[PDB]
Amino acid sequence: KKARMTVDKDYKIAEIDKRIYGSFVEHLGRAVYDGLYQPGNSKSDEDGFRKDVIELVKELNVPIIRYPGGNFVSNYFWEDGVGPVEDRPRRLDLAWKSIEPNQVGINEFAKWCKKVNAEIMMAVNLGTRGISDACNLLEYCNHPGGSKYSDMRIKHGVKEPHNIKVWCLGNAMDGPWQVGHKTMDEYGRIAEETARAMKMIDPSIELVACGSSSKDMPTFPQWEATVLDYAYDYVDYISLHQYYGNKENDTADFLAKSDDLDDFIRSVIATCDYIKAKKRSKKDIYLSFDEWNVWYHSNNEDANIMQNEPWRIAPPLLEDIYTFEDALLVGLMLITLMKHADRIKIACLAQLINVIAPIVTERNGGAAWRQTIFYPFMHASKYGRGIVLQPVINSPLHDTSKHEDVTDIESVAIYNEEKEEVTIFAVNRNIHEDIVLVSDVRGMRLLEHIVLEHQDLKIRNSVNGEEVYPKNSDKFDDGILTSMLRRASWNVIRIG
Ligand SMILES: OC[C@@H]1O[C@@H](OC[C@@H]2O[C@@H](OC[C@@H]3O[C@@H](O)[C@H](O)[C@H]3O)[C@H](O)[C@H]2O)[C@H](O)[C@H]1O
Repeated sequence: KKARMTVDKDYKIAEIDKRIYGSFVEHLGRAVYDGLYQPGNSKSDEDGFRKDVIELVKELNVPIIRYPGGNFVSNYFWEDGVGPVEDRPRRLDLAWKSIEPNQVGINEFAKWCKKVNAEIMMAVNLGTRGISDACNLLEYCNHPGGSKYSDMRIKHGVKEPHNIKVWCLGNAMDGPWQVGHKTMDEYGRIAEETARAMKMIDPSIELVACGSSSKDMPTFPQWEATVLDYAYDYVDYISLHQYYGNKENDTADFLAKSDDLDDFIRSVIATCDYIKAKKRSKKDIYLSFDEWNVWYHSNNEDANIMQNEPWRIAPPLLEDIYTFEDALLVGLMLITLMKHADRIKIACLAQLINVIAPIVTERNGGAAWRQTIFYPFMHASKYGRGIVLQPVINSPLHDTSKHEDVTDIESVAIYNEEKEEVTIFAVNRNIHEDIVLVSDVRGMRLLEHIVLEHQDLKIRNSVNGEEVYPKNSDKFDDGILTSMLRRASWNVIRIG
């Protein structure tokens, strides 16, 4: 019935790095082609970019976008995506059994990111390619001019260097499904040397070393330890990847999975700190959660699409249609990410844009349309800028089918100190059972209370609305905030 929480401005965890509200676009399915890039379309600008899509990305407010992978980077040759479009070859994408026409590549994606006010986080091919190729791409992108690959960019129509600040040293390569699969020692060495060479070309860049594909890989977290043991002095981030699903059809247990995310994050931090002690380094490795989302709906349909039907262009792959309960977990995941903002400095919702996405365009050749998961992200990105406060908390507990002592309330307050605002993000994962949250602001004028709810957890959005959308409702005295929170909803409580 009742949950108490205490909000204290003297109680920081960390300043939020806006890059934790990043996303990710892979050359996968309809993410690029028949997605963000649709040449002949009425809704497109002169570059072929869908203008309505651009507005929806700006609406989400995404500071950084991971590109171009993902699976697909592990056998990608970046040269195929630059220069005169007529001379760009069509390539086999082994990752997703598709034909990559290479009409969009780096230069094209760079000006798309400009239009959505985002910076590129570039992944390099360390599956089938190595050090010198990563050096070539970095020179192409970051060096002003007067050398082979920098002049090549100038010739291709981009005078100013892209100045890509964050680079991914390959994609997760511990999986037996990925081309250019490496052992932890093999990748550790190639990551170390690639990183060493890259920072000689541009010392200002930041580098991400790949973690495990998932925490369920037997080589987790030893991988993380081994890779960092090699590359510590030359990398800045280790990456984490996590997806959740509700195939079991257990909403209670499904919403408890943010606790597993918390444990996952802590395990990686512990691994980082262990290697830190081994190195006697004063530097902390930070966490780049460059792949996170709900993903399970389109599993069977994807298995159909291949084989079926191989080597198509832009097949409708990974097209999850998100339910309301999915939006709740995404909200819970964002809360968890925010709790660890001291170590997590970059995070990417996978993905942006048709592929397991908050933004969907129909199919040959629009509309566009927000999924349920769009809004918890939008709220987090918009009101989650500032300083994370320690969530001292006492919430009723509940057991689920596969979890014990799961908190009914999951909450964080962030204090924006240059705007004099405090924003409380709260989720209740029960779902059964409305509860009143007594927030003792010890600082510390109610402003609004935004809510995200439905009576039907399985309800979805489509091209015709929009059954999940932020209702601006509800529902102060002295230094105390009391908040009735509906049984399962995403809550954004704002004080001035
Ligand atoms: O974001 C899109 C792509 O996914 C990332 O890697 C993971 C891929 O997803 C997994 O497939 C899920 C299956 O369900 C589980 O039972 C089992 O682990 C899997 O067979 C695979 O592990 C990967 O293909 C990529 O980084 C990105 O391209």
